[PDB]
Amino acid sequence: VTNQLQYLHKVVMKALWKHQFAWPFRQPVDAVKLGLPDYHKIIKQPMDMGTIKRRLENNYYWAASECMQDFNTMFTNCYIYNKPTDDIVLMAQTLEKIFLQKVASMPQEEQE
Amino acid sequence: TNQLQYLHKVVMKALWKHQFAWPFRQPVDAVKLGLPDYHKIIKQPMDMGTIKRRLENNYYWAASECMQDFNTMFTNCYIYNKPTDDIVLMAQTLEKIFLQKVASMPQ
Ligand SMILES: CC(=O)N1c2ccccc2CC[C@@H]1C
Ligand SMILES: CC(=O)N1c2ccccc2CC[C@@H]1C
Repeated sequence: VTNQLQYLHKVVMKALWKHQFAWPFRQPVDAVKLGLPDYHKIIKQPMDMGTIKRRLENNYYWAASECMQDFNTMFTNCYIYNKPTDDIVLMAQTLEKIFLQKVASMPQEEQE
Repeated sequence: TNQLQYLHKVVMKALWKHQFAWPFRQPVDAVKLGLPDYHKIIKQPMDMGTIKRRLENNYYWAASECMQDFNTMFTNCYIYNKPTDDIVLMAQTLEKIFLQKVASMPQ
């Protein structure tokens, strides 16, 4: 438990989890359900806000930057795999802007 | 602001001198690269040279605005290029550093 991780849980995750574009991101991409047999050939580290939220709730992370990298991986996976014109990309872009806006006000020094 | 000074002198300086940074220091030249669909796909081009100039001319009102530009630069890369292109790996490496440095930005 640190100040920055607390910020990431109470402010960042909170804002993103409840967002109207969040639903595709709340649980891992299900390649069988979506009919996407190449998903795991292209994305090697899948990530989603369910996993991140669980990690925050279970004090999995040692540094804020580790949680931040998971958010970033989640978004990057989306941009890499999907077509440029897919709606999911716009949804990801919207959530990521909120992520960055919030991260701009995160406590600067990690103190346990 | 203090934050924009940090993005200029600590964050951008670190990214700029990185060994994977050269493709990102100026706008994508679609003519020179022979990529006639680049601008049909990427509608908001961005690069660190534009960001640096914006930091130097007091263009940004807040740190958040400048962070969005970095993000757009990286997202453009992921969206346009093939998943297996080296440039994607290069962007990912630089993006990690960006976020690492951003976490220590003055509040
Ligand atoms: C989050 C994501 O990238 N996807 C996703 C995840 C859940 C629901 C729909 C979609 C659209 C396709 C794509 C594989
Ligand atoms: C930065 C970037 O995305 N590109 C770029 C920019 C400069 C030099 C090479 C490359 C590889 C293709 C791609 C269009």
